Amino acid sequence: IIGGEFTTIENQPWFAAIYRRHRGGSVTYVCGGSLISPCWVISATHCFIDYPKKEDYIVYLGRSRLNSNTQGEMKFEVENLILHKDYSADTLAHHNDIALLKIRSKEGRCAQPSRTIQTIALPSMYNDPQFGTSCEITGFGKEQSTDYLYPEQLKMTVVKLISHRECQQPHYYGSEVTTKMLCAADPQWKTDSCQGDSGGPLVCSLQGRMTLTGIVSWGRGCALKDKPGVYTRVSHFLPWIRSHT
Ligand SMILES: *C(=O)c1ccc(NC(=N)N)cc1
Repeated sequence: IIGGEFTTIENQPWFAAIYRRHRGGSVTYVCGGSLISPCWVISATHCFIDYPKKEDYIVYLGRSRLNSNTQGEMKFEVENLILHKDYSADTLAHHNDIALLKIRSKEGRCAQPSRTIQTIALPSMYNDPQFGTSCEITGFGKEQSTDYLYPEQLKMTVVKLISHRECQQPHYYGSEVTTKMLCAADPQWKTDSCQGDSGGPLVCSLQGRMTLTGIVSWGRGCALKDKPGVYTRVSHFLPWIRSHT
């Protein structure tokens, strides 16, 4: 997250921290995700595509810090890693950038809700807020494009939804953005998602309910003028989510 503020898991209790075990046993942070039911985390296929083996991954719920345990956190194996078979990626745009992780603890349990572990509602089909709506994004990604390190503390920021029309413009992304993507950005381009935030949630309030409108997916750089963050338009993937859960 470029700009924004530090937070704890109490303020995004559906947020999933997904890590990969390297051959040799070392564990590095991969991507965010969102708990959509006790046994299901939703994330981005791009996060997993190079290392598609479910056994290499660890999912935490209730976790506020990158490399330190949060009190109350729960640790899961991935019992099913479902990538989108229509996934495609060019130099920038990621298409069908959506992934499902069925989670299972060593004791064979799904998430148990708590002050720090809750599910997020999916949108109603094709039901998205209007352009200019303020939404939140959460993650452990870079605080600056030039950073090497990821922050140790979870971050959140607010971005505003951009129309398909505005996002299609020349000096934006042209035809790189489709109706199955949502663009969001700051009016001053001062806050954004960045490397390590992908897979993570874009949450909007829809008819007074906190809703997973988006999945952090792609962008040209981070917090660049005329280069908004691009999100998987969750409301356009309900049949795929339904058929895989
Ligand atoms: C994901 O890791 C990801 C998503 C989006 C960006 N870029 C922007 N939001 N501009 C970088 C990395």
